[PDB]
Amino acid sequence: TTGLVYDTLMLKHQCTCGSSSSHPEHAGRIQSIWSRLQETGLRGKCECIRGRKATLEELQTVHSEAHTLLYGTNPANRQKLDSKKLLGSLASVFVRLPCGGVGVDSDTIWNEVHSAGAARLAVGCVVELVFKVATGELKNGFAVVRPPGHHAEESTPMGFCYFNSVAVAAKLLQQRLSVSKILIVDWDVHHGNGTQQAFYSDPSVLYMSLHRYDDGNFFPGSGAPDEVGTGPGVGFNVNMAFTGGLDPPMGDAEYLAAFRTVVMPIASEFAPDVVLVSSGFDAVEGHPTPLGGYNLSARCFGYLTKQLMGLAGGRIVLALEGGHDLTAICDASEACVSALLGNELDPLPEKVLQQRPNANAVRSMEKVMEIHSKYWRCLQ
Ligand SMILES: O=C(NO)[C@]1(F)[C@H](c2ccccc2)[C@H]1c1ccc(-c2ncc(F)cn2)cc1
Ligand code: NA
Ligand SMILES: [Zn+2]
Ligand SMILES: [Zn+2]
Repeated sequence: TTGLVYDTLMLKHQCTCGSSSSHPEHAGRIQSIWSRLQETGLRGKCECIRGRKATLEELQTVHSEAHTLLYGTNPANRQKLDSKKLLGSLASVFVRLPCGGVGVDSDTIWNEVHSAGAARLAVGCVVELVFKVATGELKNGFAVVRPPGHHAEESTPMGFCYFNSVAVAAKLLQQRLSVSKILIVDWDVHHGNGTQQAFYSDPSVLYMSLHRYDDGNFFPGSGAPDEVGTGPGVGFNVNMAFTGGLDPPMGDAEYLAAFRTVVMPIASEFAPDVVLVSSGFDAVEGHPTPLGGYNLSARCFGYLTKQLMGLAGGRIVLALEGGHDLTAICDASEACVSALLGNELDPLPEKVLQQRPNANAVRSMEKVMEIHSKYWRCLQ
């Protein structure tokens, strides 16, 4: 049976200015996905679990103690709990934003009453779901959560992220069940800079990212194809970095190709016990630059899910990251759950199945395959 998780206290992460219309990562996002799964009957066919807030201890598997105190507590307990006096002056952190609200940098918001609780709830939800899949309690699942995580570095918050939920889920799986091999696939359009960092030296976790890279001119700017890992982790960080811009913009045929020639042969060789997916939906059409630029169809994500379900005995869990256009994220989310339930998938266009991938995608896929041919039997 297939699990879902969702909680309305994540709807309170909102800017103090009062109008969410100044901010792309908005409460409406998870809210609309949720009703789409309800009215299409997909939700009623899933186990809906009670999520919780993550502990500071759990958060500290990935993030510094300082960072966890800062972004994980309300003002009163922040001071009470910081007995080590790790934090400096809050005046050094908070900025005012153009919209009139309080920020942490030039565009990441902070609600001193609600953001800490919502962020820990995002991590806690994903953890619970993941642990249910790893222990045989469920087959698979989808985490409908916010704020997002994959940009959240050890002690630095960016791109509307504060705590890398997926990275935390992974560490706990290692620490508390000793899961020997985990795959993290990240298909959000942006590189998952945080996740890469959290496992760069760790060969028990394979991080595979499909993103728009463009000579590092696209947010966050990280994730180049030769960033292959360090130490024992060499080979176990794979950046399927697309380049050459929108000439043309990348689509279903380019991604399906990437999956066939790059992602799945490495995934299969690696042979993991649990697949985790940073499931962002900004690669779907309707996401103008810098938000996206690509022209994938929400349907395609159903098919990508189904390829990954073939790995790890079916032990797969997906967790929301980016995605903005409501129709786009709602269509894509429906596709993913639908695949996860074992349903027959809404078909792809005949033109798309027959299309050869554009030149820039082939140039991009070649670079990767030459770089990683050193580390994997399947590409040599
Ligand atoms: O998709 C994302 N991450 O995977 C984002 F970071 C954030 C987003 C998340 C969810 C909904 C809507 C948006 C979008 C994003 C993309 C680019 C920037 C950015 N920031 C600074 C800059 F100079 C250029 N681009 C910021 C946020
Ligand atoms: Na990515
Ligand atoms: Zn604001
Ligand atoms: Zn994104």
